[PDB]
Parts: sequence; structure tokens; C-alpha cells
Amino acid sequence: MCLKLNLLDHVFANPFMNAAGVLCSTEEDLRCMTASSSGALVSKSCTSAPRDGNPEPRYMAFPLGSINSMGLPNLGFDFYLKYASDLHDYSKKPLFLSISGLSVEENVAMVRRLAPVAQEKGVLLELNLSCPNVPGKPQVAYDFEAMRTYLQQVSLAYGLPFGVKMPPYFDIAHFDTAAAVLNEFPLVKFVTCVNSVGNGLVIDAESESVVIKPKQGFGGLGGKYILPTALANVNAFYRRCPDKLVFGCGGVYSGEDAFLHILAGASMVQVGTALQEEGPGIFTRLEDELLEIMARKGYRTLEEFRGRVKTIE
Amino acid sequence: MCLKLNLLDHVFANPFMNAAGVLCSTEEDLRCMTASSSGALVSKSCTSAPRDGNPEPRYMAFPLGSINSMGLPNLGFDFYLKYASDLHDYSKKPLFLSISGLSVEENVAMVRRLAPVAQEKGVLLELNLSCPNVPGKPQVAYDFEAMRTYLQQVSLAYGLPFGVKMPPYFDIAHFDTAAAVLNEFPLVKFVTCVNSVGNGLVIDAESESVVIKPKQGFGGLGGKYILPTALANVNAFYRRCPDKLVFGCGGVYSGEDAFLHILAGASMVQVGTALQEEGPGIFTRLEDELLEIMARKGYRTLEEFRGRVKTIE
Ligand SMILES: Cc1cc2nc3c(=O)[nH]c(=O)nc-3n(C[C@H](O)[C@H](O)[C@H](O)COP(=O)(O)O)c2cc1C
Ligand SMILES: Cc1cc2nc3c(=O)[nH]c(=O)nc-3n(C[C@H](O)[C@H](O)[C@H](O)COP(=O)(O)O)c2cc1C
Ligand SMILES: COc1cc(CCc2c(C(=O)O)[nH]c(=O)[nH]c2=O)cc(OC)c1
Ligand SMILES: COc1cc(CCc2c(C(=O)O)[nH]c(=O)[nH]c2=O)cc(OC)c1
Repeated sequence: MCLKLNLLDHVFANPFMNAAGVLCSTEEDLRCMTASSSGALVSKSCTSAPRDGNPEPRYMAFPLGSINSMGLPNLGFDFYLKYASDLHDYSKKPLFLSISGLSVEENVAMVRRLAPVAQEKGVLLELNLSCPNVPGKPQVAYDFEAMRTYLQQVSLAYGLPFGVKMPPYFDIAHFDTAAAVLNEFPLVKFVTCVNSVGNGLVIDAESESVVIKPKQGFGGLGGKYILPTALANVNAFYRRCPDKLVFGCGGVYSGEDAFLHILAGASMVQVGTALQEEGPGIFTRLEDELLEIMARKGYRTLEEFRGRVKTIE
Repeated sequence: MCLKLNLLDHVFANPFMNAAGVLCSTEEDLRCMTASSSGALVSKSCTSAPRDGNPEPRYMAFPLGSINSMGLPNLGFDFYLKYASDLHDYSKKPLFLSISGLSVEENVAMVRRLAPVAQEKGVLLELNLSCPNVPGKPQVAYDFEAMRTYLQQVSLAYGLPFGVKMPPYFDIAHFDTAAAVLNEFPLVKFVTCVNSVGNGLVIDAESESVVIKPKQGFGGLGGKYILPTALANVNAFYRRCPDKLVFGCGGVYSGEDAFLHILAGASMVQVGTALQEEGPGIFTRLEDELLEIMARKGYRTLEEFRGRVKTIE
């Protein structure tokens, strides 16, 4: 029985990795993720320039999940590029670098300089499309024409296989349109579903107050709140993009939740809120729990059940 | 201390009511809701002709909430109009009639017939913008020009104050665009936030199966999964639509969750999944729990705290 995967020309000990933004901002964080039992790691979505992010408190967690308005705090592209080129130990596990430029030109600039390091060291690009474009317009992946522009420009500039991080969608027309856009780009080899569920609002009844400072308390939701939305998006894109891999993210706290992701179609399974709350020890637990479910079911590998969710009649 | 309030020229014993679709399809259901301690009731969304809806199983519930692909099963508009005109006992509580025609013309036809009954009996209209998916077409509330058409046409045909049931939004640009659409229509006097979160997917790990039959398991989510989404939509519309009322719906299981909706801006508070699971006895519990929280805080009225959620700094 085994959790091994071979994808994107890399070998992974198991499907588990951090979700971008969690335990991945500093050198310390990346070294921690590397020392963990995860099968891979991704860096914090970066910008060309370092950012302090939004005012605190900007993340909070609760029994059913988390809310955040971090504001893209990061050490800047040059730091994450240096990590990928000079610091990461590729013999331990694969590295993904996530980018979230504030314009198409900023993304193009970064990917042009990442390309040679991708080619030589094997760092994998995850392009975050669930992020700001022009304020007062929807986020990029909710603006299909912007999305298409970003993917055309990054594909030309980078020239290598990459993946995309998508926000969740809630309407079948949007699943159809989004996937049609992604299927125009043969270099998009993976799709990570999902980023946080946008603009939720947590209110504390005792204090009668929102719990995070930025944006009048509004922020992206993660955790147990989002698991059925995550699974839906994984399966929707799995069905619509047969030539691409799908990575699942959202609501994973247990090997059972991971098994559901994988049944929906996930290759890799990313862990955000629960990793933020439990710490990197979570990965041994998730591995053990998933292997227990596989043993009970008689499955020896992940491919025996990936995407094999049953429908009724 | 009592929870009675006046809205839309009607008196309500308390702010609680069923969510459309739950305990409100048949005469039996409507009589049960009328006998309950709820402050009001709403009928199942109707179409001009009766519909059987989708194949079973089409609703399932779990500790954290529910999923449904009912398919708009209903007894047809003639039935609900007859209930409003001849059977409902208005001395017991106000009645809302929910309509979900599959085209603008169907909605127009229904509202022209409802108008005199509204004038004579005081039945209130809730116009449901959600309907079964049509390939190639977004849901009406996610297509702002379609929304504008529907509301223009309904406003003209109906001529009286009405409300609109909205799906959730997840992007601040969309809140701004949607509210600006709604604010073009002075007869839209209330907005209900929110319908179920669209196109979630619940998978059973033992059976490796989806749990509802229609639409390959995809359905709308309700319950605990959706409370932060609901609160965000209530507050975003409360802030943007100062001349309207907002009715909260989503995730209410307790008087604390009601309290949160009201702090966010809700005038009435609708109960879906929790009502479906607990039954109509839930209304006495919610009323007792909300009065207790008020008493512990020193609030004597709903008005003292409605919309008064505190932000940080
Ligand atoms: C504190 C925090 C920071 C995040 N920052 C990023 C980010 O930089 N890039 C990104 O693609 N997603 C980011 N996300 C989203 C997560 O990658 C993930 O998509 C989301 O939290 C849902 O997964 P979960 O339910 O396991 O939390 C962040 C999430 C959290 C909680
Ligand atoms: C079985 C079921 C049927 C529903 N049918 C309708 C409907 O006919 N009209 C409508 O506006 N909403 C309908 N809804 C949505 C609910 O009114 C409500 O917006 C949603 O379930 C979220 O509230 P909750 O978290 O309390 O369940 C239905 C929900 C359920 C569970
Ligand atoms: C408040 O700051 C942000 C930041 C981003 C990009 C980074 C990001 C963040 C974050 O840095 O806040 N949080 C997420 O849950 N996911 C993300 O992808 C998107 C975003 O909305 C699209 C708002
Ligand atoms: C599968 O059938 C439907 C039905 C409707 C309208 C009635 C309705 C239903 C329902 O009858 O399925 N369920 C909801 O949660 N909300 C609703 O508004 C919307 C709808 O949105 C996709 C799908």
C-alpha cells in the first residue's frame, strides 16, 4: 500500500502539501515545511516588492474554520526565487512557487525570471488567479476576459508547464466558462481548486464585533465551512479538464476529508486552515488516516480511486 | 419583554419565519407553519404550472448542514394564490408568497394576478431570482442585466412593494453592482440574503458516492456551512441599501445565530435547514434563546442592536 505519486515529472512521497499562504512566508517556514512529512510544499504568493500586508488582526480561526484578510504579506519575489534557486533541498521534496502579482505586467516580469530556475532546478509555478486586479472590478478569476489575458501573457512569457489557483465558483455557467478558458492553454497542466470562499463575515456574539480588522471584517473563509464547495470545484474541473491535473484544497482536517478530495479527482491535496491550527505534525496524521481508509477498502494506490466518486443512477 | 415588531405595514410577533421551500409546499405544511410560534411564514417558490421536481434522493442533511437539488417541486401558483386569498388566517401571522418563474414573462403573469390579493389581504411577494440551471446561461442574480430586466418588469406588472430573494455573492465588486441594481427599484422594499450556496458536493466516504441523485450530486448548501457567507451578504446589503429592509437567511440554528444576523442588519430571520431537521418547535427555542441573550446584554428591543455590529479601529 502506498501514497506515492509521479506527476509533472516529479515524484511525491504522498499527496499532501501546505496550502499557499500557510507556513510558507519566511525561510524558517519553508525549512519547517521541508522537514515535515508532507509530499511537497508551496511558497507564499508573492509580489515583485515585499509587502507588510494588512493590519492585524487579520486571521482568526474557530471550530468550523478560519477567516483572513492577510493582504498578501510576503518577502518579495527575489526572496522566493533565491529560495528556489539556492536554498531548497530538492532531494527532500518538490517545491511550488506561488505568484500573485497585482497586474498582468507584474506577473509577466516574475515568470520571465522564474523560467530559467524552473528549467534548471524543477521548481513548479502556481499562478494565483484568485486575487485583485483593478479595484472595483472582480477578482481576476471572476473576470473571464482578464483571466484569459493573464493566461495568454503568462504562457507566452514563461513557456513551461505551470498551474493555476482558482477561487471557488457557485454557478454551473461559471464552471463551464472557466474550464473552457483554462482548456485554451495547454501549458496549464494543473488546476488547484479552491482558494478561500470570498468575503465571508465572522461576528463574535459576546463582543458584538467582527473578528478581523481589515475590510470591515470581511475576509476569505477556509476550513470545515468550505469542504463541500471545495469538493464540487475539484469534481467540476476534473470532469471538464481531462487533459489537466486537479489539486484539491479546502476543508481537509482528516484522512477522510483527503480521501473525499481524491475521489472527486484531486491529485495533490493541500492543507490550509487545519495546518495553521495544528502545525506540521498534521501531515503524519493525515498520511496514517488515509492509509487506514485505504487498508479497510482494499486500495493499494491512489489511482485505484482517484476521480472514482459514484453518482446515483 | 417580547420580540414583536412592525415591518412593511404589518405586525409580526417575532422576527422568525421559515425559509422558502422548507415546511411550506402543501396546505398541511402551511397550516403547520401557521400554527407554529413563528412570526411569519413564506410559501414554497412556485411556478405557473405544478412541478414534480427532481428524482429522489434530492435533500440530505448532516451535522454541518444540508444539500438539495429539489428541482422547484410545487403545487403551482393557482394553489398558493388560493391559499393566500381564501385559506390563510391573517389574524395569526403575515404570509409571504414566493414566486420563481422560469422566465420573466412567467413571473409577470403571476405577479399581475397576485397584486389584487396583496391589496385586499396583505400577502407579501418574495421574488426568487434563482432557478434550475440552463446550459449557457448564468443564474439571473449573477447576470446583472438580466436581473435589472426582471425587476423592471416585475415592478411594472406588480406595482406594489415586494422583496427579492438573492443568492450569495463573494466579491465586493459584485456586492456593489448588485446593490446598485436593486437600488434602481423603489418598490423593492426588502432583500433576503441568502439562498443556498450554489453547487456544493457532498460525498459519503463509506459508499464512495454522492448523496443526492440529481445533477451528479451537486446541489445548494445550507446550514452551518453558510453562516459567515450569510452574515456577509446581510451586512453588505444592509450597508448598501439604506432605504430597504434586509431579511437574513442562512445558518440559523440558535438564538445566538439569530442575534448575529440581526447585528449584521436583519429585520426578519429565516430558518431553513435547522427547521427541516428540528421541526416547527424550533421557533419557541429560538425566541427563548434570543430573549435570553438580549436580557443578559440589557437590550430591550431589536432596534437597539440591529445593524450595530462593531468593526475594529
Ligand atoms: C492565512 C492564510 C493565508 C493565505 N494566503 C494565500 C496565498 O498567499 N495564496 C493563495 O493562493 N491562497 C492563500 N490562502 C488560501 C489557502 O491557500 C487555501 O486555498 C484556503 O485557506 C482554503 O483551504 P483550507 O480550507 O484548508 O484553509 C491563504 C489562506 C490562509 C488561511
Ligand atoms: C429543501 C430546501 C428547499 C428549498 N427551496 C427553496 C425555494 O423554493 N425557494 C427559495 O427561495 N429557497 C429555497 N431554499 C433555500 C432556503 O430558503 C434557504 O435560503 C437556504 O436553505 C439557506 O438557509 P439555511 O442555512 O437556514 O438552510 C430551499 C432550501 C432547502 C433546504
Ligand atoms: C486581503 O488580501 C487579499 C489577498 C489576495 C491574494 C492572497 C490571498 C490571501 C491574502 O493574502 O489575504 N488570502 C487568501 O485566502 N487567499 C489568497 O490568495 C486576494 C484577495 O482577494 C481576491 C485579497
Ligand atoms: C435544482 O432546482 C433548482 C431550483 C431553484 C429554485 C428553487 C430552490 C430550490 C429547489 O427547489 O431546488 N433549492 C434551493 O436551495 N433554493 C431555491 O431557490 C434553483 C436552483 O438553482 C440552481 C436549482
